[PDB]
Amino acid sequence: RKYFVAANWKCNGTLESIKSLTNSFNNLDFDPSKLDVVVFPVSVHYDHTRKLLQSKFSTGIENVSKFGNGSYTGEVSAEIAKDLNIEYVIIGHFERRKYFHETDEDVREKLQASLKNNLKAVVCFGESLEQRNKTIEVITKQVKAFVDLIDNFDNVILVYEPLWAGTGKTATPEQAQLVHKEIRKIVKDTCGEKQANQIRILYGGSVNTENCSSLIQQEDIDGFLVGNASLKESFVDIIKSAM
Amino acid sequence: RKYFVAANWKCNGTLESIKSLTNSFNNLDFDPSKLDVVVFPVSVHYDHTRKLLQSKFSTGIENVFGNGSYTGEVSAEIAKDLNIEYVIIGHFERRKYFHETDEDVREKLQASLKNNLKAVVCFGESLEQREQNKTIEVITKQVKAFVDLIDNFDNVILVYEPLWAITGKTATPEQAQLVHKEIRKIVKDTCGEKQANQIRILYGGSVNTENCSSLIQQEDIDGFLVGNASLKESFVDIIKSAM
Ligand code: NA
Ligand code: NA
Repeated sequence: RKYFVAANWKCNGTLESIKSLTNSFNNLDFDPSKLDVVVFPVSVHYDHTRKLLQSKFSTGIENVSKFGNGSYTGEVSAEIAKDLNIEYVIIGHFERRKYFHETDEDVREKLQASLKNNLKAVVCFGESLEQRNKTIEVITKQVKAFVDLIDNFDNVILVYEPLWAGTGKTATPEQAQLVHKEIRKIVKDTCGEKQANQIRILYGGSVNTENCSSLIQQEDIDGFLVGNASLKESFVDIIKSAM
Repeated sequence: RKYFVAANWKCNGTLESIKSLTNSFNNLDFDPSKLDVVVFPVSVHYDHTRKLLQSKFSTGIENVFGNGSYTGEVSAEIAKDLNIEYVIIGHFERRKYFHETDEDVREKLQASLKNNLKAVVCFGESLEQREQNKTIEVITKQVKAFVDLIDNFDNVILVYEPLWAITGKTATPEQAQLVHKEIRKIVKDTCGEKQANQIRILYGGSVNTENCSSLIQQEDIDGFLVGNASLKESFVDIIKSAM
């Protein structure tokens, strides 16, 4: 199973900061055929980001439209992503679910549009503080909402976002692992044992240079969707933890 | 004040098609100091489209929270950083498909004007609302949600979108003219006479080569936000109508 370290820059950065950050990223020697390394910048920063990054770094977009091409203002369709050579998209990130009101129905439709247009999909999900001893219940409902559409278990990457860890609570690798194995059990029951063992499951909580080793060494944790720490040059040490 | 023919490509285009399309656009010999022409590509096509278009063409993005943890969004700060001139706010598709309110429209313009972005702000009533004689009611509520934020009345552009004629019904140039005058009346009452004669009110309904002449020559119609007709080389004829 190939490891998958993803940087989600969210709504952050300038031309100068990307030039500085991508140059620091470039300096790390790693084998792209042994380790997947993906950076997700802002839509309007994509062209700039793709130019500055070396080809060992994969790239993608932080969202994709639930519709196709046509009269859908302010949206990026999966066709346009495929035409521009965009390899990855993120779908169902907690901030889109929370602020922009993306439902499990929208995540499914976004996944269908991505896979039909030969895009790889980083699919996010996870439970709140109040919900955590209902964790398995919630994650089962979220995974099953899209999981049957997965046509290739190398091109779809699951992300566990513990929303229970802007609350004050801190998640341990042990708590991550327990959920991770249950996510893989959900894939086993729905899509089969062979396909549950193919798929990458990322940890999309608070990841930094100190906790990534203890996390990535866990059995069912296959990489990260890293937020704030990926805006630092020290993001290379999080990539190093998966080498 | 100057005419203002804008191209809203919505969620359409490819690298090659835009390459062919922007070459037709550059082929038109016009005076940018006399007439503003703006192109609103998809966020990931912006860098591509800008570099293909000559300086006489202005450019913007179709949609605009500050910098932070807002996955899949483009803030006004980032838009400023990339020297993006215009943004579209409150287009009916965003109001419809993504539940954008009069509060979001107000907050986006406040953010846009704070970062020296120019804004093409859209509004309009449905068939149900026009049936109940609420055309001026609905426009007044939508306009008065944002019009007090307008500093320079060159740098904010109003777009009347007749949602009722987007349905089966077909808006005549005389019906569009009656509404455009009331919008200017609203602006004059709230902002002043000199401000109402500065501001542009664009017809954001169905515009093509068949009807552009009859709409453009109406007294209070100051240009267009053009949809599918702006995806063709014949868009130059729609620009010619405003010259
Ligand atoms: Na592992
Ligand atoms: Na006129």
